[PDB]
Amino acid sequence: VRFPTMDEYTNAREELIGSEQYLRVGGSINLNNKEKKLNQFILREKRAIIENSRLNKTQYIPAVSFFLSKSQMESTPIFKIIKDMPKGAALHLHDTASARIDWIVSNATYRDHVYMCMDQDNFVRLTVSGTGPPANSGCEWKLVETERANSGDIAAFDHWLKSNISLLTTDPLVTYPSLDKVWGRFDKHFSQLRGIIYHTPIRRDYYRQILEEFRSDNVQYVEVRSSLSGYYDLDGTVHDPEYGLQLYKAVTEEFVRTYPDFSGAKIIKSTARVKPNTDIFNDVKLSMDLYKRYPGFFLGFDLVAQEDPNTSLLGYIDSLLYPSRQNPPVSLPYYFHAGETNWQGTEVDYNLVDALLLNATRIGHGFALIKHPRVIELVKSRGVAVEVNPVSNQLLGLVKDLRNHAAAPLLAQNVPVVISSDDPGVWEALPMSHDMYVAFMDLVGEDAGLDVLKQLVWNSIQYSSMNATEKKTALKLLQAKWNNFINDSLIKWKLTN
Amino acid sequence: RFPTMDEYTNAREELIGSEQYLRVGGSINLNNKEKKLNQFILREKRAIIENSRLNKTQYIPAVSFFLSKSQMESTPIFKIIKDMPKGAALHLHDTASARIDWIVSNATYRDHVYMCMDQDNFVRLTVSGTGPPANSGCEWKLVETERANSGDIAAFDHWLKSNISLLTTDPLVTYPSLDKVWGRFDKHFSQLRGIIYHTPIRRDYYRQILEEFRSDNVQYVEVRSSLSGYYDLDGTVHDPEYGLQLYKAVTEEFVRTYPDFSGAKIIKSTARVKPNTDIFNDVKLSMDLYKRYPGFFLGFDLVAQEDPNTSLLGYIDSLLYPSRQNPPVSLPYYFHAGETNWQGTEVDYNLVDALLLNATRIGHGFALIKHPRVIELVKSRGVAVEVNPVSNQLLGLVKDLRNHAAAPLLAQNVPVVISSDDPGVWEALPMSHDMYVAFMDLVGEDAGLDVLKQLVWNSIQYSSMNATEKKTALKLLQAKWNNFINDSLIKWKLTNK
Ligand SMILES: OC[C@H]1O[C@@H](n2cnc3c2N=CNC[C@H]3O)C[C@@H]1O
Ligand SMILES: OC[C@H]1O[C@@H](n2cnc3c2N=CNC[C@H]3O)C[C@@H]1O
Ligand SMILES: *[C@@H]1O[C@H](CO)[C@@H](O)[C@H](O)[C@H]1NC(C)=O
Ligand SMILES: *[C@@H]1O[C@H](CO)[C@@H](O)[C@H](O)[C@H]1NC(C)=O
Ligand SMILES: *[C@@H]1O[C@H](CO)[C@@H](O)[C@H](O)[C@H]1NC(C)=O
Ligand SMILES: *[C@@H]1O[C@H](CO)[C@@H](O)[C@H](O)[C@H]1NC(C)=O
Ligand SMILES: *[C@@H]1O[C@H](CO)[C@@H](O)[C@H](O)[C@H]1NC(C)=O
Ligand SMILES: *[C@@H]1O[C@H](CO)[C@@H](O)[C@H](O)[C@H]1NC(C)=O
Ligand SMILES: *[C@@H]1O[C@H](CO)[C@@H](O)[C@H](O)[C@H]1NC(C)=O
Ligand SMILES: *[C@@H]1O[C@H](CO)[C@@H](O)[C@H](O)[C@H]1NC(C)=O
Ligand SMILES: [Zn+2]
Ligand SMILES: [Zn+2]
Repeated sequence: VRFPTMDEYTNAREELIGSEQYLRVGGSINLNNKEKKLNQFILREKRAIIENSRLNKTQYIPAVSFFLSKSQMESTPIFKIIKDMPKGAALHLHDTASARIDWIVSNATYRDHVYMCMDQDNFVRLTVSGTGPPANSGCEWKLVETERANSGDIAAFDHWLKSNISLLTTDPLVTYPSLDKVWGRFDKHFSQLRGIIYHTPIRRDYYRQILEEFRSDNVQYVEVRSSLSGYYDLDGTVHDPEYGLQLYKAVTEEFVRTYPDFSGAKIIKSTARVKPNTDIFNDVKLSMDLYKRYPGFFLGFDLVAQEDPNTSLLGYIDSLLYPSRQNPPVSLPYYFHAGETNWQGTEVDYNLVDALLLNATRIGHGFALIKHPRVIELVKSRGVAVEVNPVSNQLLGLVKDLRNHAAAPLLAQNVPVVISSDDPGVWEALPMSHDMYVAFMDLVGEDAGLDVLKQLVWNSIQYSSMNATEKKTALKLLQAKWNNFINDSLIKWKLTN
Repeated sequence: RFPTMDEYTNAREELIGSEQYLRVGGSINLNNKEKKLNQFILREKRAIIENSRLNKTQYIPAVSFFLSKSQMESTPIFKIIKDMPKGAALHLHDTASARIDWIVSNATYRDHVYMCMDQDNFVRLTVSGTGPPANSGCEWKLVETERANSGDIAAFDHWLKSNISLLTTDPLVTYPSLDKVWGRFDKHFSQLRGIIYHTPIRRDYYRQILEEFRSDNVQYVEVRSSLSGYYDLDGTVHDPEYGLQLYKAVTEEFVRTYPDFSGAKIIKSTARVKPNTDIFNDVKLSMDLYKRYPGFFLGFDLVAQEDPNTSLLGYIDSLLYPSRQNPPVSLPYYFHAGETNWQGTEVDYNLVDALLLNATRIGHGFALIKHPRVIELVKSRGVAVEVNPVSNQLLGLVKDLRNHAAAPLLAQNVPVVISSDDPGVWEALPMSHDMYVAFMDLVGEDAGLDVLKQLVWNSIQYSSMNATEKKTALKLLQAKWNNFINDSLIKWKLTNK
């Protein structure tokens, strides 16, 4: 008889469950006594919310649309703890989508020579023109200063601007109830801001706001996708990508010199995957040059924009292989968005295969990865971190209930993962705290606590592209931040005995 | 590494080919006729996927069954799957596996059938041969009278159907949460409980299960049944052994009539809301029926909603009782387990106990992909997972069926059988709708006839037939399969490649 007694049964059961706990993300962490006190409180809070949903038969709010869950999570102890927690790094961000829309309204649209119009789809668009109103090509441009002053209600005018630009004004899952409907709205958001946010002094100040906001959410380091290209002055001068990179380099240096508690930033060049291969070839050659001449600030290349209907990595393969085929070879690093799809066995999810054959340093999203066991092997063996952006994946149509997020089985296998926010400005998320909350509450289990948070945070520095000296310094800084957070949390939540 | 495109293509195809060989059906070698049919299926599959992807419209096979049912039935892939022999349906409930239309057109035209509207405004049906039923909570009326007085009998019969089916409206819209749709699902069983437990109706309904499944080219079924409490017009209530004997006689006569049909076996089910002392008695009952009806009575299962009710651990001394006897008794178990979006809770840990208790198959296993060690045990022991895709969508585990958690199981060749669960409740066919959505949503664009053939063979090879019965059933299946291949080549004009 295998289990003659309860003790024989529970011994076997606990060993099996415990063996899976050791295998998941953070499973090898041993919390010290202070960490255990905070962990016990977190786990009591997590069990309370889950058991109420389960036994009282009501929806699990951490997993519903961010439009509904945002205000609810923010009043809770687990959220407040994650808010205070050092996040380490945000490794997957876009430079025109990572600061507050409120700043675009309150700062950028109060500058001289800013114009607005309503397009044929009934969305506001903003731009800058130093030579009077722009040509009225399908849009009647009006000076924002004049429109605001004549609105009859300035605060309502500014609120309307924000409401017309944000994807969280209504619930995207209701208003745009399909992948291509919500991607139409997402694409529209960037068209709305494209004019104003590519004006050079506004772009410079918006990037600085990214750094300020991320530091304020206790993020010490960022790596940012940027097109780098087309920043324009009041007189119409258009700058080249190298200038855009130098501009970001100077903003970053000033910021780190001001704030020694912040590790810094590095940049990935991005190009939209709607362009012809001749354009991508030029951008790959550009990236080769910037990688050689700006090492340790310029990281490499990525292809962005909607993955399902547009060009595959294989569609660009001659350009993407070109650096490795040079004599001598040049190893241009790649950070491909890849597998951001519900499709299986198609050209889209097979981008994951090409991303690994091209030696990607990290993979963006990887939502389809759990359907690809041989790709998982390569991701684990090579230490290619998957950048998991849970709010983005829900709002942009990959999943509804976040407990169905395809990264949960990756985390259970200890696939290397970093959490990031992607485009937090677009849908009014915080730099990291909202995404870290949904990952913690939806993508791991009821009995997964502070060890999971600690591992994800450390992962974001370990799988950053900092060099050895930078990374050693950043990890010492993170450890100091972590110790302060543990001590502060015990006092705040009255857990010291 | 890739000086030319040939070397790049070879590594790409090696990796992709490795995954195709690993997944369900990857080792099958199709003969030349099967290859012709496979080529047409794959051409059809790519055409629908490419249209959704490139023309940016929703992928109908993956939307609510309420929307997709009428759309899929006109397509060649569905028609091929309809003609295809399915082998076996291994996960079925005996009060939910024949048409509601038969309940209306046959059962409610029998003498002594009564109806009432309950406090939630749903029709309930029952039989009373000893006067009208007592008006406890609702006012019972003779259906014969209500129908004759309706002034539109067609509309009256259609109203009965509409008031009982869960597909009258889209359950994802009308009952938009787990516990709302489970409320509706529970209500369905209450609506029919009285009438479907009347012995002659219960006998004839079970016969209709076999007729309908045979008509959908299913040759064998294993069915969950409570067995107990069938009642006569004079009020006699029968015991579980009588119920089992009734089904056995129906099955034997059905197989006599239709030698092209392999037959049926029965699993005793009990709802997991009862006290442990009652489950103990049902285990003892099952031990006795297993001993005295070997080869017709299979074992035991716990059913009803998994999340808010009793866990397997909550019954563990009852479930361990057979193994603890002197000499031990191995009562086979078929647990519904892991039918949940929860992780790290008592609900998904039912999967651990199902393995420790030596379950022969696991029902649903939706949470299994979150449990890497349980996956390896399921694979090494050959414990088939009964995957019920329409059920899991309608009953609230997933919205887009491409996020179904069995897709990553199939990609690793976890042993899986497709079944329909409760096809009569929501107007599905015995197997063809579930096999279509499995084929279109749970495997990839490049997965063809080999996946279908493997799933069909799996349903016999992981059935509870003994080895001799399996050989006989596979001979019959092979003959059906060969006829299906030849017929399909003629029907779809494929004979000349
Ligand atoms: O100007 C920014 C560019 O980046 C795209 N972009 C911004 N966020 C994402 C993008 N692209 C792909 N996947 C979804 C998400 O991760 C939009 C635009 O082309
Ligand atoms: O009388 C039939 C019983 O079976 C349950 N039942 C029927 N179908 C299912 C059930 N239980 C659990 N999971 C969903 C699905 O697989 C309902 C009722 O208690
Ligand atoms: C269910 O809700 C009630 C209040 O409505 C509360 O008393 C009880 O604790 C809840 N149960 C759980 C397990 O949260
Ligand atoms: C906008 O930001 C700039 C740069 O930080 C600052 O100088 C300017 O005063 C701001 N505008 C307003 C209205 O605060
Ligand atoms: C944007 O503003 C216009 C004009 O007020 C309004 O009609 C439209 O609904 C708004 N769109 C969104 C998405 O808020
Ligand atoms: C990828 O990296 C491997 C290991 O360093 C190297 O040998 C190979 O040439 C690289 N391939 C490409 C295409 O860059
Ligand atoms: C998209 O639709 C058009 C007709 O509207 C059709 O001709 C075309 O082939 C479709 N594209 C695909 C890839 O199916
Ligand atoms: C109902 O089924 C029974 C048994 O199969 C049959 O005798 C009877 O004719 C049927 N009733 C109707 C109305 O078809
Ligand atoms: C059932 O019938 C009643 C009475 O006609 C009707 O009001 C109710 O909406 C129906 N319910 C469903 C779920 O169809
Ligand atoms: C499970 O099966 C194994 C192998 O047949 C057997 O040794 C063991 O006793 C069984 N365990 C239980 C709990 O029935
Ligand atoms: Zn992105
Ligand atoms: Zn079931």
